[PDB]
Amino acid sequence: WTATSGSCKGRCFELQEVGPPDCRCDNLCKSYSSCCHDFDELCLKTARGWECTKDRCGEVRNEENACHCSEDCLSRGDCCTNYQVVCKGESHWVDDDCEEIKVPECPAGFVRPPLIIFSVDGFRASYMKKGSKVMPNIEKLRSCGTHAPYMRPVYPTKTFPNLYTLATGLYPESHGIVGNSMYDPVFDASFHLRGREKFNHRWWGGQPLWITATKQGVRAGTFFWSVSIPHERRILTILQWLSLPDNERPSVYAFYSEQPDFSGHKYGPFGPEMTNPLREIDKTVGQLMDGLKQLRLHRCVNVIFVGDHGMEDVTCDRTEFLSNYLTNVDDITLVPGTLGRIRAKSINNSKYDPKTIIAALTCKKPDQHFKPYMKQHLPKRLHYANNRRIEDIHLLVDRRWHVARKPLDVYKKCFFQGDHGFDNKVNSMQTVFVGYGPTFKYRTKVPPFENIELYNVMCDLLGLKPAPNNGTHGSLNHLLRTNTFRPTMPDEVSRPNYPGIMYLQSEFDLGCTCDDKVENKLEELNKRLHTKGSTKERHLLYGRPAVLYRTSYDILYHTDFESGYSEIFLMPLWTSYTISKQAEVSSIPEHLTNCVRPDVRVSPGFSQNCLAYKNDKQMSYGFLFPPYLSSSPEAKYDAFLVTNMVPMYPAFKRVWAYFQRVLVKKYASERNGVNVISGPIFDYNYDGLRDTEDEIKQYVEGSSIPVPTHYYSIITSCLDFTQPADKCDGPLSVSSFILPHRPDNDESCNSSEDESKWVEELMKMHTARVRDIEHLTGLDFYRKTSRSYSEILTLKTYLHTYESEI
Ligand SMILES: *[C@@H]1O[C@H](CO)[C@@H](O[C@@H]2O[C@H](CO)[C@@H](O[C@@H]3O[C@H](CO[C@H]4O[C@H](CO)[C@@H](O)[C@H](O[C@H]5O[C@H](CO)[C@@H](O)[C@H](O)[C@@H]5O[C@H]5O[C@H](CO)[C@@H](O)[C@H](O)[C@@H]5O)[C@@H]4O)[C@@H](O)[C@H](O[C@H]4O[C@H](CO)[C@@H](O)[C@H](O)[C@@H]4O[C@H]4O[C@H](CO)[C@@H](O)[C@H](O)[C@@H]4O)[C@@H]3O)[C@H](O)[C@H]2NC(C)=O)[C@H](O)[C@H]1NC(C)=O
Ligand SMILES: O=C(c1ccc2[nH]nnc2c1)N1C[C@@H]2[C@H](C1)[C@H]1CN(C(=O)c3ccc(C4CC4)c(OCC4CC4)n3)C[C@@H]21
Ligand SMILES: [Ca+2]
Ligand SMILES: [Cl-]
Ligand SMILES: [K+]
Ligand code: NA
Ligand SMILES: [Zn+2]
Repeated sequence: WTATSGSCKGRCFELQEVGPPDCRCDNLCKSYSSCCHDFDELCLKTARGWECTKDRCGEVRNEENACHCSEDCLSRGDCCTNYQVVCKGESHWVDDDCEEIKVPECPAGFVRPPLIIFSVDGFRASYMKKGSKVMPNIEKLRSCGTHAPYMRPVYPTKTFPNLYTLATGLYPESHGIVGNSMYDPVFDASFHLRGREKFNHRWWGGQPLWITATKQGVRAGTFFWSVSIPHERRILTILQWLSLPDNERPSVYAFYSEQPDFSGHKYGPFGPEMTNPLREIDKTVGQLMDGLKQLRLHRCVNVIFVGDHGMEDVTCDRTEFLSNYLTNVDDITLVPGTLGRIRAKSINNSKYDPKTIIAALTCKKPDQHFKPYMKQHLPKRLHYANNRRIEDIHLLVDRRWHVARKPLDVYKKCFFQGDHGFDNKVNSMQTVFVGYGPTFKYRTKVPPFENIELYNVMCDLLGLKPAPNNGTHGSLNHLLRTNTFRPTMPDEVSRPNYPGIMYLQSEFDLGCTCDDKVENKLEELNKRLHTKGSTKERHLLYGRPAVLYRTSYDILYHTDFESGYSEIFLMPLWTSYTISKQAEVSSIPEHLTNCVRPDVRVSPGFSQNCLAYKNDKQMSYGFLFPPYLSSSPEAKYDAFLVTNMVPMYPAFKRVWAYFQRVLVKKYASERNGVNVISGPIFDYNYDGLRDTEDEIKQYVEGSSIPVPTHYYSIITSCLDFTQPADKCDGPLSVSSFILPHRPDNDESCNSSEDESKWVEELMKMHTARVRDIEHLTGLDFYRKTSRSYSEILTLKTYLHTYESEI
């Protein structure tokens, strides 16, 4: 109940929220059905439209007008945005040459350049090029300010998850808005688009920019606008707030456009009907920049023009029906469309089985346009698992398709020709970023980056300390002229041991054998040099990774590779080796097929044993540094040390063997040498973070050998591929992956074929940032390079996506 009998007289678009039952006058009252009776009359004037005309100049102030062309309007803060153009001979902002903004040029009383966030729903990245003719205001911001070719959204590439990711710097799994539609089993409550539950605070985790600002004494405009408030009125309101007295004036503002998403759903991303919504957005931008110029703020305010996600061609005839796969179709609840999430219709049903649902959905039709995953098996780069609101069963839908439960859902729920929500590496889902103002750089293009990074930068723009988030603070410093945040490397927590030869062969009882008993100070001084690190500058190019947690581990040197060996997990945390373009691949000699060798530097008690592998009928083993890439027959023996071994399912060994035998050499050939860092990952609670030893759910049978959930590699070379990886003078180039360590290859529908038909496609799907691997391992890489730390942070956030040119 609201006793809506008060008045908005003098309170239009008030910044403090009045509590029930007094009536409201803020930009959200409509959406709560809580505005005072006179809100429309006083606060939503429309008379005479939004533009001054010649005849209105110098007019006598008529307070009924939507905006004003009277002489007093500049000082009252409420001229039409084109007032000075029509009545005072001025030019439109878009018509002025751009001139570098070297310092903020603000009116007296401004303590800091304000930030305006201009957010556009469904603004696909290629609109910047393809629509450039009809968007001159936006094209000016883009070419005069700082821009990226595109910005990567978060998964799912839906509206609320992405807007709230922009506001918080957090993955949806952490902020809690995990889709446009959700069920929370703990609340026993549902979040929907239409309806009131979505207004309850309990859905919204983390700490959005407006709250960060408020707690630190920086005032915020209210970010959200009722849909029926027209764009012109939104702009006029922001401009009025900017004329408030110093003590009352917010420093951060948000504008939101429902376009072009709204039309894109109806007409497809490039429908001929899309030109007009793009014109109209541009016109709104022009109105803002003209209004800023009138207020002498166009060289003071930082403006961010940012999208939430793109838009793909999607139609009713491209829908897959779960009723074509499942017999039990009425025992499930599906969240449908461009992604799928499945749960049981009823908790009172114990005949519900996720494993049989998954099997019934796996590789059932030749051209099948979705793939089922248990959420913990989704690509780690999606970070889409660690929330009770994300259903255990997930379907990744092919770009251009929908999944639905039954055909009746699609005709009794074609209309739409566009949609979004697909995998966040899909080109059609990419969106835009432009920054313009004194704090951004002048005429600068920066590489594509992820929307999770923006919250830190928005904090930097406003002098705020960001709340803990998933951005990597400093990785976007290269967007900024000043206000950079100067990050430092984290301190190493554990220092390694450097064990020498400490054990005799016969102290080991590991059940391992090797045919290695074949026998010269020329070559014997040499191998001692190798074991003390004589070739370490070749194989460890960026310094050893730092261990950022308390643990016990040993550095182990070898001719061809160096490792950080964990006495706790009984295997390396990392193995580092360099493969030059000229390197040669060899086979495992016949006599050495099953060879495993005790490491005389490492105690029996801190070693794996071969017997456990013999007895564990499911589990086999592989090696981190591959025997195939040994520099010589004698160096090959090192690759068979028990300290280079790691547990692998035979099914996974097919993937791993192909990567090590075929793909490493191919990368070295194409990139002019590569440095490789590989290792295990343990993330049994699927939280994106390194497991402690007490979290491991699986061991090699009869042993303390923990089974990794994933294996990673980080493959680095010189960005200037004319320089070899081991002699690079400048910036680096990286690609990485986090392969799920699975007992089957059900994920790959073509896995019955030769590895050359399916393995690389699997690896591509599991591409990762170095930063994702850092979180999963508690390691910190690239500690010793010639590069600046901010540049290294940018490199660590890089994702190699394998999509073609945008
Ligand atoms: C991306 O960035 C984010 C943000 O930095 C990273 O997330 C952080 O990770 C931390 C480690 O997992 C986590 O720290 C824990 O916080 C617990 C207190 O949590 C509350 O307070 C914070 C701070 O204000 C708040 O943000 C939290 O909000 C969560 O929950 C609410 C409601 O439940 C949601 O609205 C909100 O969206 C958010 O949800 C997300 O996080 C939670 C985990 O907290 C998930 O469960 C959700 O799915 C969702 O993803 C909370 O309101 C604190 O209690 C923890 O301490 C335990 O463990 C430590 C070990 O150091 C130990 O000292 C304690 O004893 C304690 O153990 C006890 O509890 C155990 C579990 O109940 C039990 O087993 C034991 O026996 C003990 O009784 C811990 O410090 C931090 O909260 C989140 N922050 C956020 C915002 O999510 C994220 O990791 C990054 N991702 C990547 C890949 O890097
Ligand atoms: O009709 C829709 C809609 C639109 C497109 C769709 N495609 N598929 N289904 C769809 C449903 N919607 C979603 C919401 C609401 C109603 C609109 C207004 N809005 C905010 O007002 C806001 C909501 C949430 C946030 C963030 C999450 C708090 C925000 O922040 C903007 C600043 C961060 C830049 N603004 C975002 C849109
Ligand atoms: Ca974990
Ligand atoms: Cl959703
Ligand atoms: K075995
Ligand atoms: Na398969
Ligand atoms: Zn949409």
